[PDB]
Amino acid sequence: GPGSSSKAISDISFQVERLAGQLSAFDTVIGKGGKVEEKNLENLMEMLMNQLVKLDAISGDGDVKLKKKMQEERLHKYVEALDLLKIKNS
Repeated sequence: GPGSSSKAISDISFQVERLAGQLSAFDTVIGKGGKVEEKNLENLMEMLMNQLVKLDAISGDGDVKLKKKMQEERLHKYVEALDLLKIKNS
């Protein structure tokens, strides 16, 4: 139900910002001339996408979908940034 939905989205948001933290680290490393293992850029890609499917699987109406929305929208932004890091790195 509702509470169960607000909950699922909240857990994901929490994991998503932890994922953004790892992306930010890769971004700075690669941005400063350093190198990052390709498999790590790939492992991060699957984690972001994994959160995205988990999100979509969640159903809800009202604030519950407004939240999930900005969340998968944020995830889209991260996946696309990571696509550019992969190009810039390898």
